[PDB]
Amino acid sequence: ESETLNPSARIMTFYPTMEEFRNFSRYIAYIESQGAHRAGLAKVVPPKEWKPRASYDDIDDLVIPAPIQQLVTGQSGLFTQYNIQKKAMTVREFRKIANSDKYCTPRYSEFEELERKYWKNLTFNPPIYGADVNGTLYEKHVDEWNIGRLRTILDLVEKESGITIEGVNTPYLYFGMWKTSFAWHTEDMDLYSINYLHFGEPKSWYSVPPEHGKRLERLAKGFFPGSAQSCEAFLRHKMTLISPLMLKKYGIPFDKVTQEAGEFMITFPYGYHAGFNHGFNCAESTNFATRRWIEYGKQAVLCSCRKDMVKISMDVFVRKFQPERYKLWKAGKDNTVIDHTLPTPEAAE
Ligand code: NI
Ligand code: NI
Ligand SMILES: [Zn+2]
Repeated sequence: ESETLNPSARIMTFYPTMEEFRNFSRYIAYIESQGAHRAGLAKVVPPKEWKPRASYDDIDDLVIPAPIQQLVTGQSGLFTQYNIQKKAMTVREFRKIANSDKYCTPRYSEFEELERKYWKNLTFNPPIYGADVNGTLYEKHVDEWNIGRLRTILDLVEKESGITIEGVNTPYLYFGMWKTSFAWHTEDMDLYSINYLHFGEPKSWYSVPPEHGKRLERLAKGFFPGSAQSCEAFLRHKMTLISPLMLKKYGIPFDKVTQEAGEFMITFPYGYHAGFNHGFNCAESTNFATRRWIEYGKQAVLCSCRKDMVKISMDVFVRKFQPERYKLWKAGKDNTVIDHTLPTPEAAE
């Protein structure tokens, strides 16, 4: 039974063989059959022989068009991040800043010590994040887990209508330095996401189980009463940071994991996640779907204040995969209830 698998909803890690690795959608279905989605976040370590790019010594002149200076404001584990756009710069220029004494990773022993330093110094010395860069570092002939062309049913958006949504069905690169953050969020349309750390220092993550996401939302509306009034889904603005000590103090179930260079992280529908970079690094990310995502897409609560513009029409999905509920859904009478513990149907294998 689904409730019986990964009942603690803890972050799982997988080490596929190259044979299991070759079929992306299939391996996602496998890890769900093991309960991985209940944590909201999973690690996949690819076969040691697999490489998405030959070397990264040839990207120093790649342009980061809109680097972001991250000014964080707050106290007692609760923060709001404000973005200041900086002028474009090259990877070379960015690495130099990231590694300069002003911005570099501080000295530490255990990850636990670095984590404490992050939460203590988050609002000081605002760092610059090279975020939302359109592009890919995958070499063109890599066919396994190519973030540029995963061949999931999310492809139906572009295939049927021609619509591309940057970072959603196209890839984004993220150039990190110490103390750059990604605030608490689920993906647009509560999609899955895939995140690969090409090189550099680690990226640390926090995740809340999808079956407990409503609890986190309840806590956040309470602590940011202003934001909650102005938008039905203000966490999608990706400005809200909440420390793990605050999650513990209010009983929000969560887990933490550190991603190292060469590892993938998968986020699952309605899995809230946040985190930070340890130092200079580069990650590549995009969204994807499975059949189980469709019901989350139908039910996603979207930003109401126009700050987050991403909306995908679900009609194509409901028509193709849920023909028996289409008419009901169009009349607003599809009362379907999501069971977050269930794996996607492709996993029945
Ligand atoms: Ni639980
Ligand atoms: Ni995300
Ligand atoms: Zn909004």
